[PDB]
Amino acid sequence: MISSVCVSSYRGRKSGNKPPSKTCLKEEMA
Repeated sequence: MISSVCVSSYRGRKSGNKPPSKTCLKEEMA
């Protein structure tokens, strides 16, 4: 996950996750 601190846990489809094909929808602070 980050800095070798966490692995990943579960896939990326928990009914609400960042999609790889759709990563351009202002996910930052507005």
